[PDB]
Amino acid sequence: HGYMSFPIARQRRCSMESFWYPTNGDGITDPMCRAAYQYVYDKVLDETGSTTDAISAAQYEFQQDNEYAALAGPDYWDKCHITQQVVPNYLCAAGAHSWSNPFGDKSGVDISGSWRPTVIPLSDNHQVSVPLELEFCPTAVHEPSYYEVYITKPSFNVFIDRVVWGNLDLIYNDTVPLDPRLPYSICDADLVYRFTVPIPIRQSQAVLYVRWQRLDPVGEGFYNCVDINFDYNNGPDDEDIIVPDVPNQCASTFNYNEGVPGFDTEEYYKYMYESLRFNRY
Ligand SMILES: *[C@@H]1O[C@H](CO)[C@@H](O[C@@H]2O[C@H](CO)[C@@H](O[C@@H]3O[C@H](CO)[C@@H](O)[C@H](O)[C@@H]3O)[C@H](O)[C@H]2NC(C)=O)[C@H](O)[C@H]1NC(C)=O
Ligand SMILES: [Zn+2]
Repeated sequence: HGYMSFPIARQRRCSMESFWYPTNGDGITDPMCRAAYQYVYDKVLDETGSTTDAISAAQYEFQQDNEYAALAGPDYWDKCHITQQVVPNYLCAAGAHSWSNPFGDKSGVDISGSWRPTVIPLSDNHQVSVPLELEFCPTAVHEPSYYEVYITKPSFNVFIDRVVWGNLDLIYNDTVPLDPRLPYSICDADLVYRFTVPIPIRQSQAVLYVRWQRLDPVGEGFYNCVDINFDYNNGPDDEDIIVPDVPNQCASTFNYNEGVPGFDTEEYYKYMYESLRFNRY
């Protein structure tokens, strides 16, 4: 059992919110965490007609942040078994989408939208990959086990696409060492699974799908979605920097040509809404 602590798992970020009270989820500040709570709450309220069940199902989704799990059985290594029978859908819920069944309903966490990412700064804009030391926060030491990390394909759109096996690429597969936590770790466990993964860079928000799979007959696996984005450096690209190899003039602090219409002036914004008139109905 456990969850991704660095970058933080989507469901772990939600479980740090005040979801216990008020019971309708209005104490949850993050709009996507609040929508995930309210999705399961409204789903269960509409099927059973019981508010107590709606509250319990929605709370369970965030209380079980360390149990986003699925049982694969002895053939946990069989890719088609995982993709078609164990976690065929609702990947960020580890396939759990039924409140009265084992693992409940965590499908609110799998909805699309403006999930808040961990923003990773780039050291250099030509970096193809960023070696990032991932931290998995185990609430129990389960060995033998291994970790797989997937990343969404380059054109994945977090606002509208579901994370599915068809839009995920495997970037890491290894046994990871159980190590001491580094300073300022948000993991509440005493030891952690820390591992250096080369994360492919993206210009838009991506999702890492981390799978912690036990190698045993029961085959319990833990699956978490991790929202990430990349902060590019501003200015000209390093390869386009021509340096000079060889009267007193100064620029002022005056707002040059203030009042003249142009880019980012109110005229430009008003013009844009007229240019987008065919986009409104
Ligand atoms: C990540 O790496 C692990 C470790 O190499 C991969 O697990 C291994 O996967 C292979 C192929 O699915 C398994 O082989 C199969 O074993 C069964 C039983 O012995 C045999 O009947 C098959 O013919 C085949 O040889 C292998 O057992 C398994 N290893 C362990 C320790 O579980 C895993 O597939 C990799 N993940 C991805 C996404 O590729
Ligand atoms: Zn466990």
